[PDB]
Amino acid sequence: GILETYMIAEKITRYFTRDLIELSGLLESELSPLKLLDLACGTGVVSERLHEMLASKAPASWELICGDISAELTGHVKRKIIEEGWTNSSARVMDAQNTELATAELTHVFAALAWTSFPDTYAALKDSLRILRPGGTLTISTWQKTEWLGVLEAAVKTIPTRLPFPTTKEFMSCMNPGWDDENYVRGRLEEAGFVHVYSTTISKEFQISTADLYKIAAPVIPIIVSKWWTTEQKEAHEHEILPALAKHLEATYGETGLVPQKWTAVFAKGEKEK
Ligand SMILES: Nc1ncnc2c1ncn2[C@@H]1O[C@H](CSCC[C@H](N)C(=O)O)[C@@H](O)[C@H]1O
Repeated sequence: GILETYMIAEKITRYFTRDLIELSGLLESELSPLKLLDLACGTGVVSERLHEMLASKAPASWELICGDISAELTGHVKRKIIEEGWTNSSARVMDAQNTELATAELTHVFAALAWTSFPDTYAALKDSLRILRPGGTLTISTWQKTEWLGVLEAAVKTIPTRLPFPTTKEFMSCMNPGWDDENYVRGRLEEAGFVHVYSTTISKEFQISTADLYKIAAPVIPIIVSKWWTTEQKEAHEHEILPALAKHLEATYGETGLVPQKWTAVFAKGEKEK
């Protein structure tokens, strides 16, 4: 049912899929037959970009699997496969920590903005390592700075009480700390047995509508409140957050309705030996 909120999110994550595919080396791979996995695919933005960037290639030269833990999202990708006529693509519900795909028969695994969500991140790395063929590549990205958070911070400041609010580091570190750091990420892939691990940081500058920024912040408010507010603060003031965000958005960005944004993700790649 939280499919409607991923529809807003995918407007942003689309800006990060091309660098993921470029980083992976897929467009210059001599591995054959190409067998790709869009792991934790959400609404399938990586799969979208794969079919665009591979448009010149013989459609029989590659196949794609899309997997997500959610059945609503998988079903969305499955309807996309059918509507767009992706005959070489299939979608299935799967757990990234234990995919039940066959050992050593993928050439590339792509996992965009997902690894921080995995409760056992090492188990997901070993599984992806297992399902890759020798010489195959795992390519991932994770958020490091997402600038909607600061717009919400400013909104919360206008609330008539000094209320706690997390910094980017405190927020990003809520689950799986360290994945917002390119050096930590590289070490984790190296410790799992990937070789030729490379890590970097990539920013995108874009504009988002005030309305879209509201819809992004709304599902995250109860999470922020539960972890950084006392229960007394939650019960006295949570109902004030959304009204103040809307008020702050229009007063600050209402002339054009556009919010300039700069988000940064770490990207990383690792290879299975041989
Ligand atoms: N253990 C797990 N196995 C597979 N998918 C998982 C998972 N835990 C969370 N997810 C999925 O990970 C996604 C994170 S959002 C990232 C979505 C997409 N790759 C994009 O770029 O927009 C969500 O769709 C969620 O359903």
